[PDB]
Amino acid sequence: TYETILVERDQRVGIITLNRPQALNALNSQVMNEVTSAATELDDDPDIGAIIITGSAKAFAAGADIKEMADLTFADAFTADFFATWGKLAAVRTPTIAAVAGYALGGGCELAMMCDVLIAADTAKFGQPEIKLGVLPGMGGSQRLTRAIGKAKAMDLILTGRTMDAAEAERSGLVSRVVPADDLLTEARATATTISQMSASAARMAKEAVNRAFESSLSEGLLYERRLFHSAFATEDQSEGMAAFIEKRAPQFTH
Amino acid sequence: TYETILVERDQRVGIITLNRPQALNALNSQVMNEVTSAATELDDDPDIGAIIITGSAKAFAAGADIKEMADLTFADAFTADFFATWGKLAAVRTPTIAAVAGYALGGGCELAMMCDVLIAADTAKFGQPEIKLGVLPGMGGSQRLTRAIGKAKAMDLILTGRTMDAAEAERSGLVSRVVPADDLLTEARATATTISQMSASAARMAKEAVNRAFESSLSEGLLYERRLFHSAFATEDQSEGMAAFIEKRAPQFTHR
Amino acid sequence: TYETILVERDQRVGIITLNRPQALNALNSQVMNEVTSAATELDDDPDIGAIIITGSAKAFAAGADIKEMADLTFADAFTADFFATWGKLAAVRTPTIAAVAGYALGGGCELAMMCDVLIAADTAKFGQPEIKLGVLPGMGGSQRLTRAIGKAKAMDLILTGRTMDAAEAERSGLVSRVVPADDLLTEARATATTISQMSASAARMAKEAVNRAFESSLSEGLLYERRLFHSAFATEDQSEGMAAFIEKRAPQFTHR
Amino acid sequence: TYETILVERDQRVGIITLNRPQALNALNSQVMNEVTSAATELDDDPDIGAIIITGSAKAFAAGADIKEMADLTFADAFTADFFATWGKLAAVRTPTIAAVAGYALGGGCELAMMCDVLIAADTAKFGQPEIKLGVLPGMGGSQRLTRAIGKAKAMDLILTGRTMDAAEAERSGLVSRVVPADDLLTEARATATTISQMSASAARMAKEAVNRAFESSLSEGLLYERRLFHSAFATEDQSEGMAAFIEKRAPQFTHR
Amino acid sequence: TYETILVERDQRVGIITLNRPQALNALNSQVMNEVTSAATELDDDPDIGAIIITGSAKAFAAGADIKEMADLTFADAFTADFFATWGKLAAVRTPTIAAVAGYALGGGCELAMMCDVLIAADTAKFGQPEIKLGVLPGMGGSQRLTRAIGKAKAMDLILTGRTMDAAEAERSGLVSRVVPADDLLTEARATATTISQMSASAARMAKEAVNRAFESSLSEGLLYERRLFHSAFATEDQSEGMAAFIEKRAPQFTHR
Amino acid sequence: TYETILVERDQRVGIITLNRPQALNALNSQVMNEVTSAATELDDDPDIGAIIITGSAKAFAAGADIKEMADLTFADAFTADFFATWGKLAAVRTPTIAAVAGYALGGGCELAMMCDVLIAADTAKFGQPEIKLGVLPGMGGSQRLTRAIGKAKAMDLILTGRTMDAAEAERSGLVSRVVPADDLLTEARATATTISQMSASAARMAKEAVNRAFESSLSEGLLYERRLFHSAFATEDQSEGMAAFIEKRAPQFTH
Ligand SMILES: [Ca+2]
Ligand SMILES: [Ca+2]
Ligand SMILES: [Ca+2]
Ligand SMILES: [Ca+2]
Ligand SMILES: [Ca+2]
Ligand SMILES: [Ca+2]
Repeated sequence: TYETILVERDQRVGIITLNRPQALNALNSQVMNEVTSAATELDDDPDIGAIIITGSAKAFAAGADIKEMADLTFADAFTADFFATWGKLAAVRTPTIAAVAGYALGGGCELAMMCDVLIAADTAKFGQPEIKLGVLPGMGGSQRLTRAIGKAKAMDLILTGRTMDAAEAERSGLVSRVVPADDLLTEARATATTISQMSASAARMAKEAVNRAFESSLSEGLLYERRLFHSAFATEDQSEGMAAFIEKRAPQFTH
Repeated sequence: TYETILVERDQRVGIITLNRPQALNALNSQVMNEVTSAATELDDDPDIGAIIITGSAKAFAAGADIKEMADLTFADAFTADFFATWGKLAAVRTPTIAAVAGYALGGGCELAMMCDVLIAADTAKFGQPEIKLGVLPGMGGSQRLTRAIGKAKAMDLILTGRTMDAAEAERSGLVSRVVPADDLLTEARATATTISQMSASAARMAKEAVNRAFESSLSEGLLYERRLFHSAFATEDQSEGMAAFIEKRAPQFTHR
Repeated sequence: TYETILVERDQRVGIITLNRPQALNALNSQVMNEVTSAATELDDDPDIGAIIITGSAKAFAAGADIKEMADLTFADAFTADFFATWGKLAAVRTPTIAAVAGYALGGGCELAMMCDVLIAADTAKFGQPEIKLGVLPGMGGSQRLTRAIGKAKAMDLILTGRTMDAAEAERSGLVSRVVPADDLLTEARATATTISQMSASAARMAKEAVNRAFESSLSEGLLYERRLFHSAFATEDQSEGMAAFIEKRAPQFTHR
Repeated sequence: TYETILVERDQRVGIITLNRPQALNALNSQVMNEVTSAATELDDDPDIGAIIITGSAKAFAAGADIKEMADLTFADAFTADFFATWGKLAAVRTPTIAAVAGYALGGGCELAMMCDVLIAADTAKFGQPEIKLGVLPGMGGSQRLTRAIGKAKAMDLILTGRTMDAAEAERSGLVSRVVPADDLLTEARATATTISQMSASAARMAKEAVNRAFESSLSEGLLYERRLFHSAFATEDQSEGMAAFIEKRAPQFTHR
Repeated sequence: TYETILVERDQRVGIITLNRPQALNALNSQVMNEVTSAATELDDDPDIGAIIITGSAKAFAAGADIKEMADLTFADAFTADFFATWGKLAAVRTPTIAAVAGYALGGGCELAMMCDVLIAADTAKFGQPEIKLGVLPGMGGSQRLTRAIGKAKAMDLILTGRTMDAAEAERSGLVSRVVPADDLLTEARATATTISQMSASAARMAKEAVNRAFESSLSEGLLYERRLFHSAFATEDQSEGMAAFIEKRAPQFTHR
Repeated sequence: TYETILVERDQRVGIITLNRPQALNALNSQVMNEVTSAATELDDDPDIGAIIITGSAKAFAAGADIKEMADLTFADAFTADFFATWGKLAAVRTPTIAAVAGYALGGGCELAMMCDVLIAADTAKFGQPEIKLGVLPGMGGSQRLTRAIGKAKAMDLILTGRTMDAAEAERSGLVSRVVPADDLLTEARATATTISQMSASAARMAKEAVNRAFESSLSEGLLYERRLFHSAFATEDQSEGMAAFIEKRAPQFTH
């Protein structure tokens, strides 16, 4: 029973769909709490190996509920640690896939960037326009956008509020793949299926290793990866993976 | 009255134009001192919300004055802290826009990369060729180029001295937008106007937050941004910006 | 005498060619030891200024031998520090160029990423497919890929095992330049020649500076580069390089 | 209802007392879940301004239960992320004080180090002896000990398993203050009272700033602190605190 | 002619003496501007090799002028970048020595910590008490105190406002040496003289290298130091220093 | 056959003793090469679990051979990467113990700081005096001294060249323990014996974890430690360690 989202399970794939169509899936505190609660529940479910987050064909998530912020003081925001709960999504250990159609603006752009894989429809429009409302990004946009697309384009988007289409996003580093709008959900599901049929521990360790690339020097990331790599050979799925390859068959991992 | 640059102010936009046409705007010590002095002055002017740096249609800046460096010893360079003063431009709090036409080579490329936004003419040509003079980049090119375009291309440019055209620069991460050469100054001024009409507080905070992305772990950058975002709720412009949006009217920012 | 590679010297260019056609140039512990040994020997040779690593037209390197990995436990892997020796290649001070044709998959992709410059044939195919075997990258793939092409694409490649063609690799940050397959070795030799004819001191310093971009804050990288730049003024090649420019002649470098 | 701890509230001070005398307050998964749950609940209570964690006169906490650790494999440890939940204690925003009497060994030493302030009885004994069981620190001991007392002493403690008495701990960086054993709880309550009667906003900001000192370069830490300091001028307690000082009266804080 | 400080030069030693005796040398905006201006001027003087900052026998500096802060909004503080100018003292390349007698509280403690060497009178009293005024440290105390004395003691000082005497400061990491109060200025001048008679290049490099220890990983700091050390071999003072040692004579440094 | 050092093995302890008594064990290129070669050989020997480095009662190592540096140009030093080979000592995976009596000055101070554990005789005198020779530390002193004893004291030592006695070094963070001069070698051997009788892999992992505390943020060090911790339970020695404790006997690790 969620009020702002829909959750479905199909095999080892969980799908969270934002469900505020009249508001173009704009994020509010309720969406934050529901999305993070569902994602965390899915993350702890051993029968789920990949999580998709998506919106509608018109909008993945177009901005935020401004009435919830308009009257905040610094003290209000600091005491609430406003938006901190979104960190629960980045903390999810299972691979997450943002399937982005139409508007992914402000908080919606930031939500997409929090996921590991980002599959965009050719209709995807990305932006961080809230400078127009007298504030800066507050859900990590200044950090993740910049790391994805570089300073020049991040500054342009964040200081002007201009939109970036799917093609620009794909050649700039923001998205994994662009697909036709009509195929977005099919393609996202296909990718989620592939990832969910990997070893759960291997896919988690791989994700963890990639995430280290933003948290330390290359020298420390290399050491971390190697130690993780060594540990993957303390697992049963590695031996099954190698058997399947030799026998030219599909692996049957126990996760 | 500067010797090597021209400075103009219109509304909330300041424009610094490199002006050594006899040398295709090659950078020297005087250009460094004047550009930084002018940018710092504009930064402290409350009636300026954006700063453009640009050169000519032939060259943003084509390298450096080599005679100023040819005879230097290590002691000379270390004592002078040669090039350190360019750090004053990075320290400017107001958003800066590089409008790059023609050659942006060596120091010129590094100057363009110091700015926040980079709008390039389709004529723009970028490079870091001073390996051919027996030195490496000294104005941050090895750091900013690599972060913008990745190791493989940065190494290629820096070790071979090859130029990169505007199309390659744009798909590689170095430039914000490419526009036709005839429209460069018009487009740059339009972008600067847009930025200068934003809340000065919000724009300063947004720029500062973006800059943190290169200075610490993602985890620390995220905390910094969130706290700066919380601070924004103590500003008049946060209240007015959101009120104006809710009330379907134009915001009247006061820059506080 | 090497069993798995060939080593050639042409003027100031060394070329290491992977030579296991029976295994599509799959890497193993022997290839690791031989490549790193050869590269280190070339690195210490004052008559070499650039090093090319390459495979065949069909494969740069298609992966790693499975046999070796299934054989050991964790305490054994930890005690052997399996794959750590590849770090010797990153420690090479002389510029390195990967000339990649055909498959560069898994360890092969990782090897190419260890080099400074990466020139790809239009036939090149990159990827990290070993997740399909329940096996993680152990040669820096999770680190260098992510830093080259960004999180979204790196997560996609590493979690799904999909390949990336040359055009995508070029527009994403992974490769320096794409050239026709028939021209790969010619183009790589030309690039290596160009780099090897630069000042050895300037090239080494430039490479070292670029590498700093992944190891510290931008602020520290800028300081490191500026100080290395200052040191360059103690070198003969700085003096000659700049004198030659001013006097309109070809520089005559001594690599000092 | 807790099984392994007691929780008390006295004005603005919360006190969590480890209560497993039969095991010298050895930590286990149940103690981890209960301590973190209690601390989080206290952290979210606006009527609490400081949190004390303490054990008995004989032991703060003598280690961790061996039973739980021998029970699992690696894939199980990784899937459970064994000990990760202790991170909730580090995430507490309200100031925390460890009042340590007697044994604080292994996980017990690590728990004390997670707190902001550490007041030690003269009877306190610290150490990381689990290397003797072939077991590594898993609660941050290799990180916090080293940062507190330096490499030489941390390597000594962690590799040999030797204990460190209160005097050595105080002169080495591990503890805030040493007091007589009979006075520990009185002194800890007095310190907690003092902290809890400060502005809740100022105390939280100060703690957060100090914590930054271990997460980034000094340059970034200085910037973070200065900006948090700037934000403090949006708080009522800054206004009242400074007004009270100027008017020579006791400040009357509202924790806003 | 400064208002809040006195400046004296003798041989290669400059001395800045805080001079607000009516306020026990409490820091205000004017002190910040004058101290930084004077230090920057001394830094650029080739006949100065060391800079002392000191106050009176009663107080190095006892806090700050609170009236200047009491009425500030966040916007006021952010726009002013309140306290940022103190960064100019950290940017001084010449070695700085704080000679601390009596109270060094709040900003005064932070000022002492900005210097390279800290010589304390046995009368010295350190603290960071502005939590009692509803704010946290704003001049780097949360960063430098914590790095000097460790988390437990820094948290204790900053959250309670308690003072730390010279003995505790010296065994905790905050001060270089403690001397009798009557000998403080004599000892500070002797230390400054010793430092000022070293090669100015070598002393600048040594200080810069030490400062890197707080800005990056150990691995990066080690590379930086080694490269700066290599650069030293381009200096006349390296040649003369080592020649003088080998030849059993006094070095004649030229500061290049 | 070494010219400047002596190497002995006793059970699982290797001992490297600097042997240039007429020069107060001053470091030169030969000592660097011999010490690093012996340490690396000992590190690869499965019958060695701890390595001691020591000098004489008068001097652990008093400075360096200045004639080897006096005539160097920047180009010479950069081309040689002068002193880089000392990095081989820090790269040793087995625990290293510096047993320091008398002078440990300049390079000798730096050599002591490169080791993991530092046991000092009460006669130990530490210093970094080479500012007097117109250079700064070149073997990591500016990095390791500062991290050990704090800025104020590191700056004092490095800018003035003053010496620091054993008592000051011990209360400042530089040394693990101070013992009487007559007991230095006995105490160092005792400590080395203790460490060498731990599980080889556990002692290596513990050392590795501690070393991370200087290479990244606390958040990243904590993650690294936990993953390492999890991996220690993929080893046989852990189970033996726990059996021995329960049975109140000495463990018999297989390393
Ligand atoms: Ca791109
Ligand atoms: Ca507000
Ligand atoms: Ca020169
Ligand atoms: Ca106020
Ligand atoms: Ca101490
Ligand atoms: Ca020389």
